[PDB]
Amino acid sequence: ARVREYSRAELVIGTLCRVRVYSKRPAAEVHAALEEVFTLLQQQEMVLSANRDDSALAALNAQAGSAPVVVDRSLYALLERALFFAEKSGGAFNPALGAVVKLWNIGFDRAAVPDPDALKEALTRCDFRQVHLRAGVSVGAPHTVQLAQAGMQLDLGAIAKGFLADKIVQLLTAHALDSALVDLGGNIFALGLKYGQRLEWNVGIRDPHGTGQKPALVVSVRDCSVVTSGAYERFFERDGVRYHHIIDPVTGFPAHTDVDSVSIFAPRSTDAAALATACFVLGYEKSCALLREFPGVDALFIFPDKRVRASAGIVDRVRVLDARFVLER
Ligand SMILES: Nc1ncnc2c1ncn2[C@@H]1O[C@H](CO)[C@@H](O)[C@H]1O
Ligand SMILES: [Mg+2]
Repeated sequence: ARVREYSRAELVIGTLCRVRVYSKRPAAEVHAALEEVFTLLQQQEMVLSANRDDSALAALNAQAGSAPVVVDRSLYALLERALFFAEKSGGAFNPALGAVVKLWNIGFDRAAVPDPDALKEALTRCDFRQVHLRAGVSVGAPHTVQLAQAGMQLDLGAIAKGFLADKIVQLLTAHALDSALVDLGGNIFALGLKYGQRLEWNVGIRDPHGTGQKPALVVSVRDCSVVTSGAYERFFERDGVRYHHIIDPVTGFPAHTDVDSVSIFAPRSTDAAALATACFVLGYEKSCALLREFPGVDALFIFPDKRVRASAGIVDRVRVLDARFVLER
């Protein structure tokens, strides 16, 4: 039986999604797995999207201020995990920020900053503590979500790709695959080892102010997600000012922070995504404080002066490719 390398890529969930596999299984088995990966990505686009009218999430948001809504266990568990990171991060990551994000999403489309009072009003409808998850304990009992605050809206944009990367890894494993690189719009999961000999996957992290083509550094990892938050992934400009996609929930404006990017290395991409978002909002010192709560996670920060700091679990695995950057040790 020979090793073969495969990849497949499609535009889906608003972005380029690519999966690379090494396997000695029959090629028909790998093809079947990849078929299911990309079918899943189409199906979940219709469950999780905050910017479509027909999604399960859109339906949930339509019942804000009303009765509990039944959801499948997958969505329920994702919402539980999101609320866990909201609480741990003091709301720096907030999955109920839709009232504010939607004002900014139209701003992006129109290259215009939302209004002062409107934004102030929207912030009154973002209390994630008013998202009530309840699930009975008896056989077959439903899972429910209630949005208690009138006009509050869930937005899982910061974590949807991480969730889908974890679902993809679980699907690959279900198909007896153990070597893959999952890349959903830049949210990475490195499953197992690649082949050259078996070697770690070398995950690239971009120059925050670069074109994105080439990585500024790489980190060698196994069985790890790598998710990076940076202003650069999505912004608009108006009258000399850049407004990026990661909102500070205290201000209702794009976060003003002391790092250019934060990359989180975690066993679960869902977790890495939530934590990367929180850490970008919190800034470096408070991020270090939060991350001490999660010993199984590593982090790499790129500062505006091109210094790079990485935690102990990964620092020896970092290789700088763009010599303008310096890895502090
Ligand atoms: N502080 C935040 N916490 C959670 N999600 C956010 C936050 N700011 C923006 N978002 C959402 O996550 C996306 C950025 O990853 C945004 O497009 C928006 O949907
Ligand atoms: Mg700040």
